[PDB]
Amino acid sequence: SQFFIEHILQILPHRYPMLLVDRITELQANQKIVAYKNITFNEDVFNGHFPNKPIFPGVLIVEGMAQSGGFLAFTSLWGFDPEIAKTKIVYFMTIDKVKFRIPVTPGDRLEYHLEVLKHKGMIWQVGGTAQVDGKVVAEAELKAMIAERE
Amino acid sequence: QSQFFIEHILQILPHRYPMLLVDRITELQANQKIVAYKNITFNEDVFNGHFPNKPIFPGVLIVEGMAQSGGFLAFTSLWGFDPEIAKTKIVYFMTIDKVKFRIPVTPGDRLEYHLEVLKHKGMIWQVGGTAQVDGKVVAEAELKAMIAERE
Amino acid sequence: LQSQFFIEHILQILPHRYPMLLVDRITELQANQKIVAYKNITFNEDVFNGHFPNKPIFPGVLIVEGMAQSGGFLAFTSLWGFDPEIAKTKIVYFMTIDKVKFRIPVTPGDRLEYHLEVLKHKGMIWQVGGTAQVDGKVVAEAELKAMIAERE
Amino acid sequence: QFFIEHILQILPHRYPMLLVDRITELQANQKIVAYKNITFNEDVFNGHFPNKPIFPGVLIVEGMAQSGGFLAFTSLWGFDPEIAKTKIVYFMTIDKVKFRIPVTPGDRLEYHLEVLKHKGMIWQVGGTAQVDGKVVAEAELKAMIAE
Amino acid sequence: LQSQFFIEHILQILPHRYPMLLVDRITELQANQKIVAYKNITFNEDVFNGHFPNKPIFPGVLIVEGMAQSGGFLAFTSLWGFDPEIAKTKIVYFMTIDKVKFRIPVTPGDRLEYHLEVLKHKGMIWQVGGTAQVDGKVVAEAELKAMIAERE
Amino acid sequence: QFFIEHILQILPHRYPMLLVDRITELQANQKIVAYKNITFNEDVFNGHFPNKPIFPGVLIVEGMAQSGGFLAFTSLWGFDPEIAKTKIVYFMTIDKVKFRIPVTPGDRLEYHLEVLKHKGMIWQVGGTAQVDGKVVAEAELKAMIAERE
Ligand SMILES: O=c1cc(-c2ccc(O)cc2)oc2cc(O)cc(O)c12
Ligand SMILES: O=c1cc(-c2ccc(O)cc2)oc2cc(O)cc(O)c12
Ligand SMILES: [Cl-]
Ligand SMILES: [Cl-]
Ligand SMILES: [Cl-]
Ligand SMILES: [Cl-]
Ligand SMILES: [Cl-]
Ligand SMILES: [Cl-]
Repeated sequence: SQFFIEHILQILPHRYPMLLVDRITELQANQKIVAYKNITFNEDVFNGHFPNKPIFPGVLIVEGMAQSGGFLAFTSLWGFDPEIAKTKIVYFMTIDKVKFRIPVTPGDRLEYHLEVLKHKGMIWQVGGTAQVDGKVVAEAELKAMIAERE
Repeated sequence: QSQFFIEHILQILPHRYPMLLVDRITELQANQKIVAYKNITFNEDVFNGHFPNKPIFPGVLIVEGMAQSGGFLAFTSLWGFDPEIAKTKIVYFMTIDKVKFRIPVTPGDRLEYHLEVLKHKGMIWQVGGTAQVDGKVVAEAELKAMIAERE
Repeated sequence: LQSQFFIEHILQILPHRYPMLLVDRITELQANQKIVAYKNITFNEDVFNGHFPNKPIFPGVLIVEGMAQSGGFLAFTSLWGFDPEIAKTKIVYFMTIDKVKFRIPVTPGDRLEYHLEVLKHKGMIWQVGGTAQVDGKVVAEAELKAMIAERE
Repeated sequence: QFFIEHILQILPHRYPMLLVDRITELQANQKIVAYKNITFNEDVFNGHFPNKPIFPGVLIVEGMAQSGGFLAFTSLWGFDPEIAKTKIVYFMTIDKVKFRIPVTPGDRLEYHLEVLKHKGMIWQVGGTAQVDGKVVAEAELKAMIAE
Repeated sequence: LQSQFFIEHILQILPHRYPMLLVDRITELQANQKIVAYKNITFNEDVFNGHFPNKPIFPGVLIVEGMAQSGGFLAFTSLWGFDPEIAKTKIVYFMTIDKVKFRIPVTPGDRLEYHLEVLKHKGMIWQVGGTAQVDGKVVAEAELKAMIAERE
Repeated sequence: QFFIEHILQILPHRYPMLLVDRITELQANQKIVAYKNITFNEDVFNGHFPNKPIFPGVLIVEGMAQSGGFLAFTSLWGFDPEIAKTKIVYFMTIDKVKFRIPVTPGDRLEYHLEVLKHKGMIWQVGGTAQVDGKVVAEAELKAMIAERE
């Protein structure tokens, strides 16, 4: 059900400054994940994107959505297993149908909504939205391959 | 006004990265009250050190963000919303008292600052209040700050 | 309007700064048609601290971002030429991304070359598509639409 | 003296939140004298403040707390890196802090803490931060060592 | 012993890490004789924030450092080959630097290539000299004496 | 005696490449004593080295160069922020560098440079880096002062 930052750190190999999921609030094996990242001015990205106009990069929304899809794929296959997590990679192959509707700024709670669209063998296809305060700010479709870490 | 966004905070507070610790102001009554917040996320540089494998937003930075909330209240109460006057101001801590930390603050928390003015005279502002996550009190603090022209 | 632009020229046109300016040099530029630019990939980038420990891989989403910034440089110089005065009144906004493929991973020591062509443009709305290349091999592909908006 | 390498074996804090450089005096259950060098080459000065570098008062207090923590760790268990690696430090209270003089790059920030009261993992310390023999800050604080 | 080494191999031999690992790839290596390596220069390096604002110049002393790290890689591997287990126990300290000359500024977009050659070696003591080059032009030259020391 | 705020007005260097914190002594055309405080709370120590913080020797030499540049500039033009923005101190050569003692967090890294010779805009300086009386490094440096492009 609920996974906190300690739990996310044991499953995802991502680390600062590229770990872009703070908490998982809903997880349904093989179906869907609801997760989020808090947006704050005290992030390094905002030094350059943009000076005097802080806007969370669209591509990092898509990345945070990828990280949520990967956590869902992994936990669907093995559950919360830190030991197996160390031996796996989720390689993202394609990104499709992404639209940005509302900018994301410091003070926003950026909620990733992702569902499994297609799972066939090692290939996972996941899609959904990013939301701030019940409003769709971004949508994206993503495809990933599960493999062994080397 | 009563709601201020990061663009407005940037125009009033002299603090910048990595020491600007208020993201949004939800309410303020001039000379009286401020409610504001900072989002807590793993994607902050402090967490590299505090602590490895166990991210805990430092208590001293909760106090700092509370102080910055008081200083936004202080400036706008003195001169209103005036970025041109603001640009040459700084803020100094004078005192800190009666602080208690109750609950650890972690990534994914929305850290809400509630400050009330206890006493103010000219540039010297004494504020007290709480920091809250999900309606619970995580920290209490009393502090005195001075607004000063940069020289 | 010249065809080669260096970092000091890019600074004057793009509003992006560290750690989000991901184009180092422009090597080729045809107004309203095409741009070739590149970013040098080095271990000495903060991003590699997290992506990943002991295994530095330049993030795919940042390759796309680099392609966008290349497109936004093309878009702006096409409409205003090299004009830093007017460049300061603008910001680039991502509208859509589609058809992105990640074929080969990008690592420290790579010269990440961005090849973009204008697919459609009207006013501030620019639609570009192309590839990211390392040593003449297609490392990634993407199409994106952007808008140059008044900074307000 | 305990040097940075020894401090790293006892305190769990790391960059950019390790704010003690060297321990010059240690007396078990009594006092500690330690310092941190202040240099322009620290990331905090980018924001505090632009064009006027002033070491944050709250980080003076943090440094004092970390000094207190080192005194707490060692009075409890001595110099034992193995036990230390299990623990972290939690701030419980801060009280009676007064800042008198701004701390700036080029300053040697000296921490003087004595123990006021202690019980189990709970340590109450108080004292001053000093630059060149002058008191720049006073503080009292209570900390807890936790698994 | 190979002649080509990538970032995974450099990380296993050198103890340097961010922001002080200043070699990205080794293109040529001859034991006890020479190394050719490079570092990519990108705007996306923190060093450029302060050297200098609006005028990114790669610090000359960091060109020297990258040359030294290349030399230390050559030194270690000349003696033990590619031995990560032993590298973890050794550290190369530079004792002297001489005849440093800076000829051309190094900027974002540049491929900073280190050409080091062994002038003298007895045991743990190594004297190296050479150049940093960009586009086959010499941007810096230096001589250095290093020491293979214990890490503990 | 110059403080960081004075230093910031003369040197174009900013974070993380301004490596002088205070000027304690300055004789025009003659010498400078200056220092940089060394602390664990510096970004360089993340990689130089993990579990063993050692201030890079090339950065010691950089701090010496910055001190030597400050000496040359103020010798000619004094404390002049306006003229400073129109001038560049460009280092051409470095020679006779020796590293004797490692510099660590907690050290006050003191730079002692004298003018060896000068002719026009070409200035040669040299001296030591010292920690608590001991010589930790020596170096000679030649700089050219030029107009900001
Ligand atoms: O997005 C991910 C990327 C990777 C990854 C790790 C190493 C690579 O060389 C390439 C990709 O591993 C993962 C492992 C996971 O369990 C989950 C992920 O989302 C990822
Ligand atoms: O420090 C500087 C050094 C150089 C430089 C100039 C000539 C060289 O052979 C090597 C380096 O150019 C510069 C140009 C500037 O506009 C500013 C500088 O500080 C520098
Ligand atoms: Cl964007
Ligand atoms: Cl704390
Ligand atoms: Cl990726
Ligand atoms: Cl303060
Ligand atoms: Cl330089
Ligand atoms: Cl060194």
